[PDB]
Amino acid sequence: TKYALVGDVGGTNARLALCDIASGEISQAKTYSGLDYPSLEAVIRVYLEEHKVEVKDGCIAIACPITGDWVAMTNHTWAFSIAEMKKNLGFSHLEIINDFTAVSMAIPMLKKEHLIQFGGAEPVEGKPIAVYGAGTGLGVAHLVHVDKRWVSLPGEGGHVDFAPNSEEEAIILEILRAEIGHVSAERVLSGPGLVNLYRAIVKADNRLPENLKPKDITERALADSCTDCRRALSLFCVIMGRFGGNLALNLGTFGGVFIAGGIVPRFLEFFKASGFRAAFEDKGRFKEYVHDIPVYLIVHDNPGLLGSGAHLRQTLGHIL
Amino acid sequence: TKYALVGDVGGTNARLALCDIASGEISQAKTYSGLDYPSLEAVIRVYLEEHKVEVKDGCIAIACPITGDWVAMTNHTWAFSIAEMKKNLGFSHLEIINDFTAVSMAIPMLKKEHLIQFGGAEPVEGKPIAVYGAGTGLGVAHLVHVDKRWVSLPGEGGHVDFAPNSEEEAIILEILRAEIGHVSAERVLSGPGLVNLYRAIVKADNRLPENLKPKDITERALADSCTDCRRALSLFCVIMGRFGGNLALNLGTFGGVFIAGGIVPRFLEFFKASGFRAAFEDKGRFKEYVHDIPVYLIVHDNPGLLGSGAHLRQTLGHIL
Repeated sequence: TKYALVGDVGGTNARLALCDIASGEISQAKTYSGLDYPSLEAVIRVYLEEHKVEVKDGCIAIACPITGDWVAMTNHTWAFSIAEMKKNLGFSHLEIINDFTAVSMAIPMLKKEHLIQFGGAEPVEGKPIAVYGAGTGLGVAHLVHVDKRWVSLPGEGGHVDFAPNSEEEAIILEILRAEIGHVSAERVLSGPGLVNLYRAIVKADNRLPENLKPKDITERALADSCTDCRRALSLFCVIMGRFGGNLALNLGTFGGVFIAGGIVPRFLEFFKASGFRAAFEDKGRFKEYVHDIPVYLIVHDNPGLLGSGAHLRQTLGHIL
Repeated sequence: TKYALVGDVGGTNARLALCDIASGEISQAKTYSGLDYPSLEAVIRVYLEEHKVEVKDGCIAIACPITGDWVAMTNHTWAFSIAEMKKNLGFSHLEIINDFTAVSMAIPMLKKEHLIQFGGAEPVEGKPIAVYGAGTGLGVAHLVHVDKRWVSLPGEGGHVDFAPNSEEEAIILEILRAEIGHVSAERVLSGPGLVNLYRAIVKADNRLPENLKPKDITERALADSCTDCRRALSLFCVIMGRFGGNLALNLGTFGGVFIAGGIVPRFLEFFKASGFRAAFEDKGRFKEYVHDIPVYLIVHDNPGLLGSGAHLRQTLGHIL
């Protein structure tokens, strides 16, 4: 006894692993470069050649929208049919889920070492949660507990309208509106978003922005070498907090609000010093509704693999 | 036991009725004036004697947060203990729920004649639902279908940041921010929200407002007798559309987006003629995500009583 395949595929890397069906324990994690292989199926075939456990069931998390049978990646060239791959492999069950789904399903098996708290009291148990993360884009998922079942609630919530909170942010909205049409939260809360803030900040003060990259905004802000970059990073943290407070109000998320890494781990200290938590509770007479809600950065390394395990196991009739 | 008792209690009136347990049909509705009675219990006994009926179960919708055994009614001499009342009546089940929650629970009982559609295709059955409603305040709730049960997910999503999408709207944002601090969606989408919009529009045009009431705003927008009021109402309709579309993205709400009637039915023709649906779909590349998602205005006469019935019938083990 007795293993299923799990997988966390994102950008150009494909990390695969084994999930113990009885326990949900993940082992034998291996990461392949998606640039070396023509498909996900041809990484799984290598992975499964080199472990010699009979696997029948698999759940792979992939950082792209999962709708029908056809899966097309966002930042890599892979695209495949779920049913074909399932048939081509030995497989009885083949679940393909979005990465934020896998992450939200990891959450109830995370322990306190897997979490860094930012304000709030303790979670109320069995109560709804929100996960978001600013990375390549802005992902959001929710999780609710209904009669022993953990039910994930996927969505495209990083694409809701950007909600400015001052004259400055408002000038940034309109600057972005004039280039790009509708301005979503993701336009400002992601890697490419941190660059949008930078450019908009410089354009509002009537200078010309350099062609900077997200790493350069971070690094020049963490250095204090550029006051445009420190303001970009600084507003990002505020915007991020406000947005997380809206998730919390919206779904009554007293189980807690979680941040999946993305770009934040790379500026933890600045993030901890930032106005994030004040922004989270900056809700007028509803400051009290969210005042005690915990926010956690998740710092577990493979919540994706964990979550796929949980999802699969729950699919196969297990109780998590 | 053929009937259960349902109710819908606000600040001045208590409405009571019988819910047929086999079918969920509501009947023999009657409204009582709160000033005429010392307690909800006393209004209940009256109703049951006048109708010469016996029940062992009840569900009452109340216009307050339900967070404990104690129901902190305004009509403060009416505040009561749920356990106390259940025991005083001889009930086997007494459910007490928030009124806006009850409206959300009506939705699976609603017939096409109770609904006015505003764009989109047919609902995907069993997929999530968002509901929101601009009355005295802005209510928001969601529903998810799990294990043949509709589960309601309450929150305070009316109190999230107002998301302006133009310079005119950002100006209204800042005018409001200068008067109170945090400007929520409710501050703009509700009856008082209309007065706020009108005041801010007048100020933005360097003029002085009158002390107008919510009903003056709608009245004069309808009659085309005030450009400020007309503009106030036009912006409400678009902002209402943008807001629903954000709910739809955020929880993947392919079951439908529903608007509870508070103020809208009073300007139904104005609303139909407005930019509502275009603003719901105005989400840049995620237009195609929400294009097929139907919006409906609920026009049932007593969706609180119907939703109270539905909640109770699921609590008793029925599938709606």
